[PDB]
Amino acid sequence: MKYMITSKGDEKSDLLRLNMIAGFGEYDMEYDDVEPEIVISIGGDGTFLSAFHQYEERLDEIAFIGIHTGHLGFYADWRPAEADKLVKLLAKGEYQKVSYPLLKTTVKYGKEATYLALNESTVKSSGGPFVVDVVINDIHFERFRGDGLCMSTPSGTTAYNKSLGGALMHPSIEAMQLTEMASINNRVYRTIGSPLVFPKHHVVSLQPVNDKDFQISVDHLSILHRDVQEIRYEVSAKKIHFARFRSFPFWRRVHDSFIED
Amino acid sequence: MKYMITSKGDEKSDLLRLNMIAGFGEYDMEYDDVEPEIVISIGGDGTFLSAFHQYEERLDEIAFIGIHTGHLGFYADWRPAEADKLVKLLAKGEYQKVSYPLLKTTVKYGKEATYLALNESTVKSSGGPFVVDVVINDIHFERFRGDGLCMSTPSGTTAYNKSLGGALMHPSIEAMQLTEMASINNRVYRTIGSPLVFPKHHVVSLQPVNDKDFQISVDHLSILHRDVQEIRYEVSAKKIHFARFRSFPFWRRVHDSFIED
Amino acid sequence: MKYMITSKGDEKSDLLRLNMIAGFGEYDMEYDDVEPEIVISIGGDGTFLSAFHQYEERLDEIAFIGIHTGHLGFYADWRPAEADKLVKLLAKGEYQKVSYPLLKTTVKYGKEATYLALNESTVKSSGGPFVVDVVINDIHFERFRGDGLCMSTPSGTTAYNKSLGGALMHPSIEAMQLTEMASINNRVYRTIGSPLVFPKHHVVSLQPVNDKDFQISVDHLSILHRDVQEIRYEVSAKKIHFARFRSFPFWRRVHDSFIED
Amino acid sequence: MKYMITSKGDEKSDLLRLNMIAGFGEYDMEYDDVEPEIVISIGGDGTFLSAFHQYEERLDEIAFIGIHTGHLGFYADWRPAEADKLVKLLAKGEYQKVSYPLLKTTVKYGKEATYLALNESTVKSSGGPFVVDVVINDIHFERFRGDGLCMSTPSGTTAYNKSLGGALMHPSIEAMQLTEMASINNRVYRTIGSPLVFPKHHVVSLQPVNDKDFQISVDHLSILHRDVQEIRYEVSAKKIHFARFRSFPFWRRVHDSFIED
Ligand SMILES: C#CCCCN(CC#Cc1nc2c(N)ncnc2n1[C@@H]1O[C@H](CNC(=O)NCC)[C@@H](O)[C@H]1O)C[C@H]1O[C@@H](n2cnc3c(N)ncnc32)[C@H](O)[C@@H]1O
Ligand SMILES: C#CCCCN(CC#Cc1nc2c(N)ncnc2n1[C@@H]1O[C@H](CNC(=O)NCC)[C@@H](O)[C@H]1O)C[C@H]1O[C@@H](n2cnc3c(N)ncnc32)[C@H](O)[C@@H]1O
Ligand SMILES: C#CCCCN(CC#Cc1nc2c(N)ncnc2n1[C@@H]1O[C@H](CNC(=O)NCC)[C@@H](O)[C@H]1O)C[C@H]1O[C@@H](n2cnc3c(N)ncnc32)[C@H](O)[C@@H]1O
Ligand SMILES: C#CCCCN(CC#Cc1nc2c(N)ncnc2n1[C@@H]1O[C@H](CNC(=O)NCC)[C@@H](O)[C@H]1O)C[C@H]1O[C@@H](n2cnc3c(N)ncnc32)[C@H](O)[C@@H]1O
Repeated sequence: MKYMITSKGDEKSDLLRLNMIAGFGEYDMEYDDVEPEIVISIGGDGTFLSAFHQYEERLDEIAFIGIHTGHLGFYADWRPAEADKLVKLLAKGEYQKVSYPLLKTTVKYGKEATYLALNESTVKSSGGPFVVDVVINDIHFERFRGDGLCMSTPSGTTAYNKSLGGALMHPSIEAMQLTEMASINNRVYRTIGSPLVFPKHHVVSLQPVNDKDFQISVDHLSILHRDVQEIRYEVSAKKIHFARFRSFPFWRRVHDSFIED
Repeated sequence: MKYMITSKGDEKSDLLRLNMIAGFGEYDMEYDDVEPEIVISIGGDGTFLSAFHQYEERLDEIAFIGIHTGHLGFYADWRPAEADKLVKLLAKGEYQKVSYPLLKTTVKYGKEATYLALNESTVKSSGGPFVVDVVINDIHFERFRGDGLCMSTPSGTTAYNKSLGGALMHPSIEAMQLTEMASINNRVYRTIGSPLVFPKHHVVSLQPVNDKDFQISVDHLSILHRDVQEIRYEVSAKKIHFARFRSFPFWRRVHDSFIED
Repeated sequence: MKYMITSKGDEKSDLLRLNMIAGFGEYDMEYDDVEPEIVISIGGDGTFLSAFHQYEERLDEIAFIGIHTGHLGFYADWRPAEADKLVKLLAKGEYQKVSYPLLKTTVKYGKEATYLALNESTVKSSGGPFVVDVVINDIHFERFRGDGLCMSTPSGTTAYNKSLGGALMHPSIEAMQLTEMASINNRVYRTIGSPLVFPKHHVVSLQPVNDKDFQISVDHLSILHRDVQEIRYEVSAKKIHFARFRSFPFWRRVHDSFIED
Repeated sequence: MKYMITSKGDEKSDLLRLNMIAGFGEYDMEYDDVEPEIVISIGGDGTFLSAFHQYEERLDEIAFIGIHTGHLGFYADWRPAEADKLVKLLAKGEYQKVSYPLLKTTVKYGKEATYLALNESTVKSSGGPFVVDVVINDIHFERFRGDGLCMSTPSGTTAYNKSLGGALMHPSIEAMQLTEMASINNRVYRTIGSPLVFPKHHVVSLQPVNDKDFQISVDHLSILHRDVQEIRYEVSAKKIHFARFRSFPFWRRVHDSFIED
């Protein structure tokens, strides 16, 4: 019943938001942006990402929906001309919910900060060279030296992960995927090169070697952390829920976005 | 109780086999290569692969063990000097079993042949250009034109898959991964490029466009199929079982094989 | 004055050929397919490649021209609607000539065969594993184990070379470029991975390690060589000459073929 | 006759410098760090890079020599134990000189700054997304959106260029090579992907689309430029000269650094 709508803030998106609010006024639907059950995002994937983070403390109580006013988004995958048909079906309800895994990032100091990502979490150096020891379930795997690392959710595999050579994986797979950014590899320095796909309950830990200052990005929020002792990655126990009103399979979403629509 | 041992057939491996048979003679163990419960492979990964295919019709009744007489194998991951300690622990039994997913390939004609793979199944043209339509769960995904395609199990991701840019994935993930071989991409021709990771119950189907003759390889068995109507890939319902006597984690096996041992 | 025209042999291309012959009949131009000075290819890049090889023994006496009846070719880069304007300017003559480097392949036995390539020369195994020692100017560089190797001219860098990760290089650079096909890289096996760009007068030599039978392709002619002692690559001293009637820069040809036309 | 020596500043390198100065005292050699003819760098490639930039205004009057106190450098390719044999041969002189191409970067504002690079020049965004139009000899080639671009000299192709997928090219080739950093490629955005190798006299120009602030790195000097109108790349007319006392071929240097020494 409760719902809210975020807008990219351009003219196209604000007006669509006002028309859907007016349309919702004709049903037993209450606009509440403090404890919504339905969160509608109008813009692009960036706008959907912002809506996710705005409500990340009530993920289990919310079903998300993305409307793309521009080109197709991987998250905002319904067209504005569908808005009225969307208002109807939401109002009635009785829709199915679809869940995607999320990535948990923990940053320890010398204290602890955790973040939830829908696309990916990346780490780079704050200026100096990036050198980190990569530990998988407490086993020292490799010493990474290069530009940085990117740890992706399944639904993020079509975003930054894709541009770094990562594999695309179906979002029903509870996993995370680590890809390299420009690693150095010579007689002295050696990384695996290949992307790595980790299952639930595996912990990947980055440990500093020299500099302890890192720029850490969660989705498109980039934050400089100082005095870093460890960055820990693992598939979250939390999941994001999408209201789904029709079949739009992931691989078809992939075909439409990258091959031809 | 029943068991058998395959050997690479060189002097090192035959002698180790004879010594383990002699060692087994000192326990309630019967050498039976028709209905073994324990299959021991002595050689390299190729030798383990051959042992897998020799007994693929009794996978649920067999626990496999690989001994590497040469360099570390991903499947033959115990050292010859461990043979006597291996005979002991097998004899007693009471070991844990570890299962890895397998890949099912179906080839249809104008009749049907199916194959089980532990590493991967690849398709190439019998001489002409390789052009196939790639259909994912009955959705036309792309038209692939190039050298060929490779579909990998999780434990195969460190084999051919790795050399083609595929991601490495932990074998506890019930999935298969498709990688391209030298795809052409220009104004007229368009593939996804990225590896694709499919979950259980997804069906990837290759459909010929012009030539219907393909060289299909399952592990390192390469067979020319004529008059091909479809090649269908999916995670098998069958699994391979390994007798495990100690912890040797996959990511540590990966580190030892590729980073440094 | 002397000239000839090859055709892809479909209806579109044969008719264009007949109309250009008729058009040439109106000038001091003689159709001679034994000692042409102007060779016109009507079809696609494959048709231009065949025309190149048909006359590779008179490369210094011939200027080539490609007309693409289908999509833009990198070699057949003029449109059929330009045919009449082409006949005119050829007839008069006084056009500029443009030269592209070529690749020389030498195959030695236990005797010698040499081949000239306009796109590339590739080597693969005749069935077994491909293992070759790579020697650069008599220095042992690496042992390559994998699917095969591809050695490209500059103008071939947009063809097979491109699909294997090679760099695109401007054809005014007298060089050749070696790219890997699916090399194995682990503790035991080590290749450079990166494409290699060699200047004029450098000799790259492939030397067999075990099997001496290789499938060698020059452009799209694939030939099984038995009892191979060495394959030697070097930039040819010979060059292919194009009649050029207007500016169509390589990088613009690249943009039109791969980015958008 | 005039010469100077730079040191990494650790104990190993300072002492080697003092011993070579003492050794030079026994010949007609004058220590002059204002107008040297011979510049000796003792440290690693970073130390050689700093020596290059210290004297980039007298490149035509200087022959450089690199001594590596740590692992082999691509520029500092002589061993400390060779120092005394080095002092001798320098003193006499009569050595051959070897020249490598350099990269010229021009940055225009709304004024002009130029820089010379021995390894590469890279461009990234000052925080926002990196979006630049890539113009080759005044032809609009592509719109690049992603992490950044890297433009490499031939001798830089084994440095950052290598980690980004670039080809390795022999330094006798007067060229520069452009590689992408994590480009986005989907229905809306399209780059060539492949590295590009440009000959002498080609001009690659980056032109801003939205944000005009870029972090530009020349070798390992990273500088934030504001109010940028254009970045222009081209092979320099200037060259760096190495004193060479024996054969150490580039491809052997490549083998030693990456394959095995
Ligand atoms: C800048 C800016 C404003 C947009 C912020 N943006 C929103 C998004 C998204 C998003 N999620 C997915 C997805 N799950 N599946 C497929 N498409 C997806 N997209 C698409 O990415 C584009 C927007 N991103 C950029 O232009 N990035 C700068 C190169 C649009 O086409 C979206 O539809 C943040 C995300 O940027 C991704 N990103 C960052 N650097 C990247 C790079 N070098 N290459 C590719 N992606 C990169 C990263 O993952 C991050 O979370
Ligand atoms: C030839 C020959 C004789 C050996 C047959 N061989 C056995 C195996 C294996 C195997 N399984 C795995 C694994 N799960 N994890 C990591 N290592 C693994 N290996 C290792 O591969 C090497 C042997 N293969 C080759 O030399 N291939 C020719 C280039 C050895 O080091 C093994 O320890 C078959 C397998 O070959 C793989 N293969 C084929 N073409 C490849 C290529 N171009 N690059 C890389 N691998 C390739 C493919 O996957 C196939 O099933
Ligand atoms: C099959 C068939 C019939 C065509 C024969 N064909 C002619 C050509 C050409 C050619 N030269 C260039 C060039 N200099 N610049 C850019 N485009 C170019 N093309 C284009 O390639 C396409 C035709 N090739 C294929 O379809 N190959 C099978 C995948 C067409 O679009 C041409 O316009 C031979 C050439 O095939 C190339 N080839 C082979 N295997 C490849 C692969 N896996 N990926 C990419 N290219 C491959 C190789 O280099 C060879 O010489
Ligand atoms: C940091 C730091 C201090 C060193 C500064 N350093 C000096 C150099 C060099 C150099 N020139 C060459 C060459 N022509 N041929 C082959 N080896 C070469 N190296 C080697 O690079 C290593 C040092 N660089 C780094 O560790 N970079 C951070 C990842 C050492 O092994 C050198 O022997 C600057 C150069 O860094 C290169 N660089 C930057 N980011 C890179 C990346 N992500 N991957 C690979 N290289 C990168 C870039 O090109 C720049 O000019």
